[PDB]
Amino acid sequence: QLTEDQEVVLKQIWTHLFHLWQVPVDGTHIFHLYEKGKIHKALANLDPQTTKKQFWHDIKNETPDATILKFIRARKWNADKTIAMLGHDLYWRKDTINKIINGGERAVYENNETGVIKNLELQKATIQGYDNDMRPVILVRPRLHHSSDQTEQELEKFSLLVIEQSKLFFKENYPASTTILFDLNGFSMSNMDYAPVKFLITCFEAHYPESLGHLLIHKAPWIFNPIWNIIKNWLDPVVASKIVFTKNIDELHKFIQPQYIPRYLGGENDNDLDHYTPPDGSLDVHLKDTETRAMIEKEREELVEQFLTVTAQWIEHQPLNDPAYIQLQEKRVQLSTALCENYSKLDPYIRSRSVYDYNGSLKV
Repeated sequence: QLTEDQEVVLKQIWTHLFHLWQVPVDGTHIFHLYEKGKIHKALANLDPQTTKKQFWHDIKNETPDATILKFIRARKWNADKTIAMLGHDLYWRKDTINKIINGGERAVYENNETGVIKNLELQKATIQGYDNDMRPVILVRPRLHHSSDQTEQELEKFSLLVIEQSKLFFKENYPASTTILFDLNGFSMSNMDYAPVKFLITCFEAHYPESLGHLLIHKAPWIFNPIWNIIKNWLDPVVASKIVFTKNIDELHKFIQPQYIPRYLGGENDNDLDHYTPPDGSLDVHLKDTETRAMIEKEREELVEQFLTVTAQWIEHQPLNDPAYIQLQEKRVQLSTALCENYSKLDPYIRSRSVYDYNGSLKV
């Protein structure tokens, strides 16, 4: 639950986005020297109409407020630094990421993206279940990593597909973050590629704020000690404080239940980590249903329109805590619930099914 002071910051961020998008709003009462209608320097070179549409297509299974609050909390409730971070994210993201997740593995395979395919087939990073708090778990096995198997751009695209798949596993009323299990058993100098580590730190700290729950480094060999003594100094202190070194199955149980821990680590998850089954396309039957997709997209446009105008009313309303303000706050919750429900309706019509849709682990 947001305090009064925190709700002011939330309203300020929406106001900046609204001025960029040319959504009518007056933020005078809740303010950077605020000048009504002027676009924040962090946003001054984004296209109003393009970014307005792109933002709402990236919105899938998380509420609009929750999406923004991850940037706000990352920047410690500083509105000017939050809006800078959001602006850089919108410039970087555009429609690239939405295309990756909607295209899924099938698009990668159809386009002969050899390096991305190799990483999928190696199961170098896979979603293996849920942690004790219902966060998705990504199992990463660096012993499978060789610089020669992919370009850096291909490794980047692969990593982004994986994190976007993990977001689809987020459970309502549970932490919207991911637990990472880096299994270091078998790590060798053959695997010592610092380029991807610098990219993951740099790019994921900037573009997936407040997305990390626990980062487990499991059975690190002695040869990893001098490598960790380099890498650790590159980390944001908050990210560093989420890292735990585990040595055995009992230590993993503090974070993940046995049904989800792979059998080879001492768990009961018998997923085949040695042979990959790419999506065969049999669940993509609805992608061709233009008529139904168009209906759901029009319902979405109407919900977004109402969310925008109600949020603008809520930004301006004075005083707080009267019956009309309560009703506005509740209407924003109801519209957010409806947008989430609408995304669940839309998903089969726009996103090609991942391996996790076929194996029963993912239900959106």
